[PDB]
Amino acid sequence: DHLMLARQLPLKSVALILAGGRGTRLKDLTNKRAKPAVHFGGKFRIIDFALSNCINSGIRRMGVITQYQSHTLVQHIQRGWSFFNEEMNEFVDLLPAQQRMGTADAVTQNLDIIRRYKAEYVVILAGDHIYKQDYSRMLIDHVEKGARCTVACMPVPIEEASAFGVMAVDENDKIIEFVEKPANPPSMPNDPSKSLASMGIYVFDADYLYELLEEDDRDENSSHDFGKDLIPKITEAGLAYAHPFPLSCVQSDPDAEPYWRDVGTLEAYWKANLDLASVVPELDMYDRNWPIRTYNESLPPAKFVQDRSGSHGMTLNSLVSGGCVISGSVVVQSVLFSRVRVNSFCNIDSAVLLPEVWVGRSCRLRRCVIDRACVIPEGMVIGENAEEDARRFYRSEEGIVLVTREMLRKLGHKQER
Amino acid sequence: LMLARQLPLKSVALILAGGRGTRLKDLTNKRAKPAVHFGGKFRIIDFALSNCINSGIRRMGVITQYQSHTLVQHIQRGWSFFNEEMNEFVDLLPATADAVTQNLDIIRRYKAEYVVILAGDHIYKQDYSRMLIDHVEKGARCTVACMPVPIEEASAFGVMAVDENDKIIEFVEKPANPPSMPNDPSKSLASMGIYVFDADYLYELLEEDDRDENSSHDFGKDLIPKITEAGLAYAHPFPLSCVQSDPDAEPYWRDVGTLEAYWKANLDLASVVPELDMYDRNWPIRTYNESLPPAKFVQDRSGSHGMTLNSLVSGGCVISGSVVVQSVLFSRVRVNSFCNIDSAVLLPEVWVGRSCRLRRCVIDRACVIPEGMVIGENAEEDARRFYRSEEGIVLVTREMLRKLGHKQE
Amino acid sequence: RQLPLKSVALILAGGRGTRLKDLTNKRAKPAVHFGGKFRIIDFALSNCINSGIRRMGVITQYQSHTLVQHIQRGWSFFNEEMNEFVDLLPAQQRMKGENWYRGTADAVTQNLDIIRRYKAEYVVILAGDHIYKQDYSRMLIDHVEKGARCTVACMPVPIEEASAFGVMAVDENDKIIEFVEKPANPPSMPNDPSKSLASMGIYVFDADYLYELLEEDDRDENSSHDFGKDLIPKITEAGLAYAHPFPLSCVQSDPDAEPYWRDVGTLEAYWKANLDLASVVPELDMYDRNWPIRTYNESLPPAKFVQDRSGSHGMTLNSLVSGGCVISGSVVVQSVLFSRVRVNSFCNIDSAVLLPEVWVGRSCRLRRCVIDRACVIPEGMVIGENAEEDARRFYRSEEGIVLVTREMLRKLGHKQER
Amino acid sequence: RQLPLKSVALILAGGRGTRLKDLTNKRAKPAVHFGGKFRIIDFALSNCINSGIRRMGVITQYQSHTLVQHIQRGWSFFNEEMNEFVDLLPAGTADAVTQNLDIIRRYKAEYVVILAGDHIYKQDYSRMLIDHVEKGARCTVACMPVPIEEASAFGVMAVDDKIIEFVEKPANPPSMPNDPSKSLASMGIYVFDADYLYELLEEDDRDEHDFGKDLIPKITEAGLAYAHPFPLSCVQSDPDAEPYWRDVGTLEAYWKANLDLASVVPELDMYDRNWPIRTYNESLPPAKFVQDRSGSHGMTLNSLVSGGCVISGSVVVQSVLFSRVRVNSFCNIDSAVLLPEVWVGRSCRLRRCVIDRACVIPEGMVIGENAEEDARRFYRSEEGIVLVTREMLRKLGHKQER
Ligand SMILES: O=P(O)(O)OC[C@H]1O[C@](O)(COP(=O)(O)O)[C@@H](O)[C@@H]1O
Repeated sequence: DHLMLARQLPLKSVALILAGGRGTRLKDLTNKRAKPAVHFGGKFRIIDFALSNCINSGIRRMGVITQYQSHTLVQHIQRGWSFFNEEMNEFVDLLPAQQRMGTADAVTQNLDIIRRYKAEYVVILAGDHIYKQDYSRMLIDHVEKGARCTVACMPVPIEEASAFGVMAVDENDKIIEFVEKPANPPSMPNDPSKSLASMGIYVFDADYLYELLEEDDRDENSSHDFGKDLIPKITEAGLAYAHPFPLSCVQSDPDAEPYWRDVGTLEAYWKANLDLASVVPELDMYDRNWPIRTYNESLPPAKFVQDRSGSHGMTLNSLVSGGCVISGSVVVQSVLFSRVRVNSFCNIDSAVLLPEVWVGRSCRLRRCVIDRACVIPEGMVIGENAEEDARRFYRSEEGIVLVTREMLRKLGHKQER
Repeated sequence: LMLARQLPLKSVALILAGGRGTRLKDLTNKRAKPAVHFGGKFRIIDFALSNCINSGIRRMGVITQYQSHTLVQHIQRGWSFFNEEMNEFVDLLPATADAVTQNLDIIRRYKAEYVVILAGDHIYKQDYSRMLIDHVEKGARCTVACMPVPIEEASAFGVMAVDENDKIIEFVEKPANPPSMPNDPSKSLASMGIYVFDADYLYELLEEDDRDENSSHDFGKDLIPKITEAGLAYAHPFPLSCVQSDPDAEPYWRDVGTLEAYWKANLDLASVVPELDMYDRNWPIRTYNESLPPAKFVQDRSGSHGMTLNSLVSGGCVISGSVVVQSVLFSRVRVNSFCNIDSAVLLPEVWVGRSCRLRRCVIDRACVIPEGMVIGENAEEDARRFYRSEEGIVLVTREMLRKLGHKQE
Repeated sequence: RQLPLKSVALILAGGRGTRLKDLTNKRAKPAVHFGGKFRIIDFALSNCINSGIRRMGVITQYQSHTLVQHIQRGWSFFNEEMNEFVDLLPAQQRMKGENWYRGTADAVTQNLDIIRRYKAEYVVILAGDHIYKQDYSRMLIDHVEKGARCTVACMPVPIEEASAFGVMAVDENDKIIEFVEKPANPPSMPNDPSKSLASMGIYVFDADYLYELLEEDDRDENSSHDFGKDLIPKITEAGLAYAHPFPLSCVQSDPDAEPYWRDVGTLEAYWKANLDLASVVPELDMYDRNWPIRTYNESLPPAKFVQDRSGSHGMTLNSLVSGGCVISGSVVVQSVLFSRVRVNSFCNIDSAVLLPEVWVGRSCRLRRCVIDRACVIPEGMVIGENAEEDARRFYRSEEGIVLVTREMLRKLGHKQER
Repeated sequence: RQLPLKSVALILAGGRGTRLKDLTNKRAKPAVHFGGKFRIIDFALSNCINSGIRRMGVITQYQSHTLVQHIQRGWSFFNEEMNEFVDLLPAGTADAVTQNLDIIRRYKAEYVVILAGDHIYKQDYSRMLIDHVEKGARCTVACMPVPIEEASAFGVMAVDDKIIEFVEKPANPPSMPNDPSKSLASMGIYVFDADYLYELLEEDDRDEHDFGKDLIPKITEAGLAYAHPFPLSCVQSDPDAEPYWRDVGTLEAYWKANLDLASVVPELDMYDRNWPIRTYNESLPPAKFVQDRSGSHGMTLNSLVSGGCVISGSVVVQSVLFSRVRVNSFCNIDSAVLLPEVWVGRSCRLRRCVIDRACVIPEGMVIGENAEEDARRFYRSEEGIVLVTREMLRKLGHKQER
């Protein structure tokens, strides 16, 4: 009755989505947004993936914990994720938390409300990552292994493993050693090029988690963080187990590598968006069997019109969302979000244009990210002069330019934000 | 303006959505005409419904008799967002005047003071609240929206002649020899199939019509002449309530009766300055919004780019290079490499094989065009394989292609 | 989990309910009011939701306006992009003869093109005119484990009532050996002569197998195109049909109790099933938060109890009073009052079912009756005390249960204008 | 009609409701239960819907979870593509609006309607909008005569229908010139020209912050403020009656307003289909009345019994029972307000009291008969109204879990 254990498991589970992430490494992109509220994929926000994974996994009871610049995130939840009939034991609960002087503390603050859920299993999720996963499969593995805490894990390049918690496991996926964000990451025994990293995705026995949080709240030596404090304590007790991500990762092509993006840097964010514009994207957004939902506005179809000279337009490996109006121009390796306006004689290459961007005539944009509702003045060139770009806007080490409404205003260009 | 707001609140809109739309040929064989796709992501009935919402009339009765499911499903998915305790609803009333008479018990329980009769198979923007005001101020029992139409096309409408101040003196339904307006012999004053009724008066009229005698049970053929003869019918000029961004332009209203007119009306939205404004936030048209992916443009098999000239590309589409000119592509349309698409309307889920050329045509839903097919260049070959109109517009359907040998599985 | 996800529920909601007399004159039986605030179809639909089956096709035929409107109001909250929906599937009355009506299977066959596009692996066939709680996910598991092509939910019923159902006989392996539809002399169970093993009209099908079966049945000129009369015997003869004991999946708080299932076939049974909820210990538990029954919820005011005209109290004994009701004193005993029921002063209401919006005039006495929706009872009327007078004015069942409708009251000269 | 379409309603729902004592412990005042199945904020929200204003911004600041949850479950049915929404805007009263000025500007509204979310009343805001435009005012303030002995709690004004003088919460309230027994009071309901309000808030933010204490006097001095008599827009079935408006400030007033709905002719009409009040509607079972342990019937006199309730015989008089309230056998309940999920043990007597949500009253407890004993165990107001809370009962040794 693995199908019975399957169904009965999400029904006794509650998902807690940590959506307080500041996303500091994203620079001005998160100055007035929480990282889970960051735009992605032309019409989505990052938090939509964790929420959609819960729905598709059979977990219809969700608690979204927020802490940093929460308005746009709350509004998004209100407009796209408030379709539930709570009498049927399904809901998306907004659980605000206050900054106190870690991730476990935000859950501890809302512990009274979470206890009233009367859940047997608690699924802890990071709401600022992009991935597809069937949490019901992880729940089964958690129960079959008899674990008190199950941590989703995945091999990552060792040069990037210092940003994660790194672990070493048993013959029966039991965690033996755990270190949080090591400067010198231990490598996997079968492969020195990779480290076994924690994905920030946990399954907990509910009663055990409550006791653990109560003890952690009373501990004066703790930073009240899941990775830095709780997971090592559970590992030392021998009650923590690991869950290989390929067991539950949802992907159309089974021969491909498991998709998971933390979207930590501006370059990684720019890279992840343009992946969807490529011929064969690593992330499949056309899968009807694991759909990602979001707030769907009644935008008009993407409109392509002749330029002022009556000439046509060209498009190469690009995404154009609804409500856009493009006058001829050249759009290459770019992702245009909703209601983006591109005027005549423009050249847009390897660019990410967030919703409501207005691009003036005769502009050239290369290897850049244009923030929401930016009004680009006629003739502006971006991505061709490294020194001039760094003066006017933010320019990353890799050469990716970020443009913001405040930046354009300081330059004297009028803008309606 | 106080009269304005309190007027739609005491009003109920009845939308006749049983239209067969036979003049659209195979396009309406498996759909009712109000369920016909339009504008890349809409159905025709969305305009009448949106006009009601934007006019303050939130109580609607949609009468459906023909090709019900796809229309009913559309209402379910996109027009079932109401809280009926707040006196707002869209009521599915399975069953022109007879269709209203059949549901007279349910309609009476609405307890409406005014009844707005609408045709659900026309494309237009109108503020019904303005027509309601004109109906009350004129003291009329029945008010008929009217508009001048070319006299050579007036035989398809109910033609009227008005008194000094917009009364109804003479009315004839679909005359073979249409009377010309006295102020202009070039155009006849035509009825738009849009009526405002005093509710109690309409109920009595329908009761009488049911009991006698040899009537066609039709609004235009039977009811309107009877009201005109009684002297209780008045006319409402459409420009008084027509909603349009440019006030200097002509009033927009399309009955979408023939394949050519349907093909023409869709491509208007792809032009630089469309006659129909679908970007007006002050009079929005709502519909069922799926979570389609952004329109995707990819290089063709040869790594070459694609070209687009005055075209609409809906969500979920994937276009590999190719040339798209003066065309409207509906949802989930797949266009493969080396294609040339010109002045074409491609309904949802159309799959266009490689190296195809489509010109001046309408491709029906989910058609699988085989590799290399050419349409719109050989008149005799087009007429053999598919339907070809007198004006040269080609309609392609999955059954036509199946009889042609290439399967659509 | 993966089992309900690959399933689609088809709810047959075209039931005439002729044995309910005027109660189904202007509505289909699945649209019949029940429990003070519900309609009968709400149970099958809620069972689907609670079982994890969020893809539903409601097949409607007879008097469907109020049923469709109910679906529109209370069961149109789905995000279809997430593979969840309640689909309205109208079906037309077709006849295989001069007086030969096509049956339940034909209604599904008519919508076979739409149902195929669901791309379901399993099809759950449900009757939308019965009142019960069942976890279909458990039945799906039993269907797969038994390797069956068709699984039929079954339950022992009193043999004197078994002529209304299909009656079966099974293996120790649980395969159906014999099946007879609506026998006038129902075969008794081997372990018990007082009971017959009855079919509950609830089936689980392998989707591809069902499609083939319906295609063949559509081309068969000797078939009445009915699940019970035609398909089930054919599957039984082929040896591909198995039985599912209802207690395996029946949802009930008290495990020591008997499985609850009511077909609500007659006026007396309908009256009886409603009053059960008013008793001290109802057989049907409507207070279970773990298997809730949802319906169209209107923002009714709380039930209002006011003094009568003489300023006296009101008295209530084992009764249900729904929202929007206003009761002026009076005595209400063993009764169920639906939404917006108005009971005026000096009334005595005993063992009565009052459907929504009923207006009871002053000094009325109602006993052992069912009052249809929006009836306006005139001042001083007495019902349920004079058998012959009751039968003259209204409908009176063999057991003495009276049914009152607005049309009956109008023929008597009592205005119903509201 | 075109006036509400260019309008956006901002509902101030941060009220702490201090004068309600433990009733607002762990609750915002707009989230306080009322009418058996409603919360106080439902009236302002329903008024907006029925007035044609379908764009609403709810500003919340104090103990906001239960209020936010209520908005999520009962007021999240909007299709925002059609320019209709209820937005949660976490944040003096003017500062809360100023903090969210960026989001509010993006609404692109022409008129802003400012509402207090902790009052109970029925009003057609569209009529006030018309009066605002016809008078050519920049700010319109809804006003109503109140008894002068209670006028110190309101902003008091005088008018020529243009503002003249204003004073926020005066200890010595000026009486109306035509009648010394009353004072013309502000109802905390304003209509603003949107662009003008934004400029005013910008200036106020830079001035080294309550609508009544700061902004309204400044607008009055400028001569740009006008008054709107409440009877012009108040919605009421009986036109001969007095305009209904309750601030529900004290425990006694809260207890009084609830019991009004239980009377034979309530001052507040909740049966008007033309101006309905919506709320979160759970699929509760019908109110259940069963025989008591002795097989005896139950008695009810002028009382409201909400869904999910189960009453075992007992006598319920002049009381309002909220959802899922259990009353066991042999109980006597008189002039009492029982909030949701209250469990009343057998043989209890409750009189002139308010029982907070989910209280578990132990068998035999008597409340409302001994003043000194009531004041020792619970809170007792000056008028003799008793408030019972789960914490109070647990301090006395009576277990509440459940
Ligand atoms: O009786 P029905 O078929 O349910 O319909 C309601 C009928 O009763 C009426 O109230 C008429 O009743 P009376 O004229 O006898 O008072 C109308 O609403 C309508 O004709």
